[PDB]
Amino acid sequence: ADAKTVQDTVTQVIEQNMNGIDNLMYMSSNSDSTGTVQITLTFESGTDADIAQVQVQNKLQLAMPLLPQEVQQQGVSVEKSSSSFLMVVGVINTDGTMTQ
Amino acid sequence: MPNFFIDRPIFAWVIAIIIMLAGGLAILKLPVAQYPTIAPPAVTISASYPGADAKTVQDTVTQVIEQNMNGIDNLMYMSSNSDSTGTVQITLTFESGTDADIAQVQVQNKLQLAMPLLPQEVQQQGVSVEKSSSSFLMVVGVINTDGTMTQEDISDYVAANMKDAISRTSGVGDVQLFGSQYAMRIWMNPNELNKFQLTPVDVITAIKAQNAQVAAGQLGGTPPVKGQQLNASIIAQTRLTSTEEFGKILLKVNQDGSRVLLRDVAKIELGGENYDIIAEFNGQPASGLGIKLATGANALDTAAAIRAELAKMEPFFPSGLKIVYPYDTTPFVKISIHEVVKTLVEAIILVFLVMYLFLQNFRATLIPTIAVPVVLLGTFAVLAAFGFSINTLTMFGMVLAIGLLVDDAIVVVENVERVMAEEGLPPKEATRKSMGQIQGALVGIAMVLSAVFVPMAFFGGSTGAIYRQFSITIVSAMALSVLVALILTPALCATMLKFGWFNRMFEKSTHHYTDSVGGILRSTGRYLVLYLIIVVGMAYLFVRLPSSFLPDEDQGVFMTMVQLPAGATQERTQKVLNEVTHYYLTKEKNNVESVFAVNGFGFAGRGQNTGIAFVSLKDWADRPGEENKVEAITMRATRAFSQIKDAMVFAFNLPAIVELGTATGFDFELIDQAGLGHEKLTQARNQLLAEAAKHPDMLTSVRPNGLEDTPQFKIDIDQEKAQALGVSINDINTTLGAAWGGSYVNDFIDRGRVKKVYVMSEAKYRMLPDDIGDWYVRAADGQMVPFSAFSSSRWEYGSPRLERYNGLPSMEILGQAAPGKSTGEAMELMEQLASKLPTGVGYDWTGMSYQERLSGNQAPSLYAISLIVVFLCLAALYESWSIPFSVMLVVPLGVIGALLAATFRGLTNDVYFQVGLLTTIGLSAKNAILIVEFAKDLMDKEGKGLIEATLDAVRMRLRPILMTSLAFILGVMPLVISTGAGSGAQNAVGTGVMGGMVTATVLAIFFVPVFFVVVRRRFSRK
Amino acid sequence: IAQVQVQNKLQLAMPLLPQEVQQQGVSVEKSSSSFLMVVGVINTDGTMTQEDISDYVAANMKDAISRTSGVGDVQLFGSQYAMRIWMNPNELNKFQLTPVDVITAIKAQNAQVAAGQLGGTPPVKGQQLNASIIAQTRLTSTEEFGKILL
Amino acid sequence: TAAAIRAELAKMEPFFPSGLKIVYPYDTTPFVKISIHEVVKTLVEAIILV
Amino acid sequence: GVGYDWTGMSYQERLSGNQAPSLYAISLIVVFLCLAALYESWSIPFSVML
Repeated sequence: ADAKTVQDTVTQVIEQNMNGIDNLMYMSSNSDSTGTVQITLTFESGTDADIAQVQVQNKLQLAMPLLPQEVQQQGVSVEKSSSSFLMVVGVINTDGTMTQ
Repeated sequence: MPNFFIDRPIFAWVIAIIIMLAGGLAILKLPVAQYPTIAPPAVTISASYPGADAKTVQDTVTQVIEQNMNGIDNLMYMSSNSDSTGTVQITLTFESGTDADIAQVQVQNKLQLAMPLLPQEVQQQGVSVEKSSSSFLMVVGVINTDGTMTQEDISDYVAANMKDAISRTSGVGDVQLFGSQYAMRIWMNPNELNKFQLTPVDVITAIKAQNAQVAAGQLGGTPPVKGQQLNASIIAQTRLTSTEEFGKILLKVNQDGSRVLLRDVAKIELGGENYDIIAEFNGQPASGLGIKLATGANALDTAAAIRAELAKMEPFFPSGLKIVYPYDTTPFVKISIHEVVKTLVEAIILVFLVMYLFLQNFRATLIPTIAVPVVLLGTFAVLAAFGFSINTLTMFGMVLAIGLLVDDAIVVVENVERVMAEEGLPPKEATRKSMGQIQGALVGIAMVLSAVFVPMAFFGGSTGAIYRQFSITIVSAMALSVLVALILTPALCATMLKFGWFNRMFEKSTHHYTDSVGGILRSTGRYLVLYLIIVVGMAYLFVRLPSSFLPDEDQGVFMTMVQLPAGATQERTQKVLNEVTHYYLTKEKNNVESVFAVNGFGFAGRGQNTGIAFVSLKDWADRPGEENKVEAITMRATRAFSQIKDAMVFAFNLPAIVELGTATGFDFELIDQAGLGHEKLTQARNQLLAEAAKHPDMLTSVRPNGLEDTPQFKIDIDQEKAQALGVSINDINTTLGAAWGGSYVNDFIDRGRVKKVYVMSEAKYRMLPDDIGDWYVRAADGQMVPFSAFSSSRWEYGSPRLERYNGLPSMEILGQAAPGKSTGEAMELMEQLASKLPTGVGYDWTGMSYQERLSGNQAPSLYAISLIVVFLCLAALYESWSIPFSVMLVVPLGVIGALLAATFRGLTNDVYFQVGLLTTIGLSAKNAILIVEFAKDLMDKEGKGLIEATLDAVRMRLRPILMTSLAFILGVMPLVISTGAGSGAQNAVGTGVMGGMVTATVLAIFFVPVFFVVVRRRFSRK
Repeated sequence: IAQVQVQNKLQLAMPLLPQEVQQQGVSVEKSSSSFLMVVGVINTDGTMTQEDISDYVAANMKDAISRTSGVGDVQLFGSQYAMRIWMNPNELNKFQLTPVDVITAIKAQNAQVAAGQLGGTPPVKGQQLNASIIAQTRLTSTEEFGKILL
Repeated sequence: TAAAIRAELAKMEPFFPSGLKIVYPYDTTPFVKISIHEVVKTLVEAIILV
Repeated sequence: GVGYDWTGMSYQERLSGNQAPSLYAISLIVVFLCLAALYESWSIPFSVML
């Protein structure tokens, strides 16, 4: 999917449907130019994340049927999210027995 | 405690300020809704199978999804509909405290594993689970005023430019849409079609290819070639966005170069997604949008906030469309709450005026005007601290207890003006003696009053969540008042304490009464009977009185329910809605504000032959006559209407608890427990139904709440025949279906938005059975074949709305008590009548009926425990295994008079009365305490007379009563008793308290010292 | 929640399962491993079989026990009935048919089509008379499955 | 939970065919009842002795 | 038409600000009220709050 022809095609539909979720502070999304979408919901400090994830997941299941059959084929993942990696365990090869 | 606090004075002020400052801080949190949450959590799964029919929708979908509703926690029961509009709706009801968010997840999750087994056409339509809750904040309307726009046009604008607008505001926890939004309509024409040798399948096949959305790649991106330099996205085919891009779809290319387009085979307009609800407002096309509340947000603010947002978009409403408001639960919630607060600040003015007229001292009448507005302000914080909200229930909740928190300010500042008076000390010194006679006696009424209120918080499901509302507010208001009456009220009496038209009249009148008691009392056994006559009067009074839930109050709106007979159509339903629309705007131009009429939805299922019209009225101030209220307009209307053709049209007022259980009747499910058919069960239902009238002793209206079988047209594809022609089952079916039921091909992008594309035969090629004529499907040899070639159709009966309770198919029937008999005894007869029914048929009870069944009647069972804890509590206040019984004999005094508003007014034994009942039992036990205490005290302390003390107490206790007990009545009598504006519930509290408080005081002044002297004497006598 | 999470990750995999593995219905559960209890069903009359008594149970008593709050899992001790088409390969060869033909057959003659509706919606001019059209219907008898046309 | 299981079962007995009856082979629940009541008796009677 | 807002670190810092006025007042009112009780005198808190 192109890029507008995905934001309005999927990202609208999700956002349209994230009305009335206890302790919503703010959401922010971005459609792509490869076909990717990332809606993010942020909740009141305090507020219970596992419930937050739940209502989110609940409100989504309503957009979901309206999503392109090819998106539904992918996933639409819904999990509690951070933003910054806590670590980056890397891995190299000492004696070129292994390419990148 | 109080003694070592009337010394420490400004400390008591601090406490008082916190309570005020926190109680007031909470007034400023606190959600405000008409009612709090009181129905069990329900989760409705519901879906569409375009152009289905009850059976097909059922055995293809409903059974399937229900076969899958397993391993879900706290499910109370599971009911489901499958009607001939291609619509299935399943409602899982859950236990009282089930978190609605986990319930909905679990369902949804279990549903999402059923999905692969649902027919393809449904998977796409999309099954959807949400949490059902029929409590709407308001239903805005969007009407076009000039005649530019249609339903669908207006629908589209609303769902396009203004929906999310609201959906993103304060509070609004849900937005629904009273219309479609557009859909690329594509209305085939079997004639401009059998010509080019095309079927709808070919039409379907094209739209799919020429309106898809293909992926290509970029250039490089993924592993590129040694040092590329350009990288950018390829944009292959991507969706049509015009009616003309659609029309232009290439359908056929036949030798000679013939350009057969979609335009050439069908109209290609733009229209509604769905076409069987015709919602118009005051005659004009309409397409509103209904908003539900939130989860802790003011019905007031997130309403006053909706009207703001609606103002911002109001410039940009092009042409002549205006927003209209045919439903708001706000003008109600507001005046209902602007009162109460008034009732409260008035009952204030009272305890000041029954404080002059008895005490003269202005500094006196000024202490409870600091005590009550504190306990009030303060119990608010306790409310907000327990999740509780400001609402119709929790409101009268306090009002109904204003008499108890008054009678804690008067009572305290009494003794310091009785004691401080007669051979008395200065203020500080006298307050110390006042709280020693009342000190222990109050921290006993507290326990005694904890019971008789707590045991109310423990009731059933639905009601009993309401009861809790009442229970907690009161036990909070109550305990928090005693807490001022030991901390602040005394410390306020000292440092503040030191009548022209009464003065001497009471001086002798105390004495006239003081004698009346002692008079005839030499017999004593005089009024031990007459008590027994008043105890049994009450018992006869009780059993007699009608039971009920909530005063069916005139709200803003009400509605007429129109239902045409069997095969009646939309249009034919409209004309019946037009008379209604008219009659209201005409024979009622003075009360009716608007008639919002929906042609399509109805009570007990949809169809072109059912309607509903919502009439919202002019503001109550404009509706002055009591014949301009609603239990009046309906009655006139109901009958006024009973003169139409095939058309049942009646009007009714919606109950006060909109999202709750109707009537005081039953909800009976008739269940099918062997392979016994629909047909086989329909009989059984009739059997029982018949057997139900042959008992007019246990009411009428024992009606099935369903739909009766109707005729249907059955097209039977002969297989053998299809084989010999080049004609393939799928090609046959699809054509039929697509033409007549219409199919959802795929999606397209109109003006930046995804919207559906439907493909369905033009209206005029799909009206009559003789219209199949025109539909041809091409054989795989090459030639257009006629349906008569390979079908053969016949009429037959069938359900258009199939039902099921808890898995097995069902038929729900409901009916009312019996003008005479009790809700419970009705059920029993009905069950008994079930017993006689054919083998393989059962019965279950649901909703309110189930809601009673499992919650039983706990009143007696529960108030055993209250009573037993009142004796147990009281026997400690007094140091006695016996004396308490002199107080409990006051329970009945209140009950009569309270009940005796079976006479003076015609009312019911309802919730707003029963708590009113408890408040009365409240002060009656609290007078019985201080009197039995005062008696005992200066008879154990000053060793006074077995009977002499009884007089030098009922004397010393008289005035307080007369003061507060007056203040109460002359403040419970304003618009509370005789009203008109959100009245009902108001009248309801009043009458139980009003009279019954009469008989509570104007009858305990004699009886309690009777009670006290009759006891003692019998315990240690011989 | 533990269950909630498992299923969220599940559903990303679902579109990737075999169609047949979906068709059976994957299942997610949260229950003790050991049996809380076993309910047995007999026929004293000796009148019903192993194959009948199992089916009674499944079609008739299972679904509710399953839905009973706190019943994490239910095991059926036998199987529910099913239309059973015990193909014969000699025959199929005689008349020159693969099990494919037989399936293709059963899919077309054992269906539940939504036809449409006579009363329309978007109706015309002025129409009285409205009722639904009823097309094919799932067979309900070993007998009808038999009369299928190969 | 068993409480409910046998109660649901109750609700579907009056409709069984011919002579089809419930039998209750392996069931762990009862022991647990009998078990705690045994430890209640020898908690009551143990008060009697004291 | 064109408007603005804050997020992440910002929106939290913004809302850390605006709250402080309140935090001191409501903080002091408790301290001042705590004295008018600790010394059962309305007078000496005005003298400490100075």
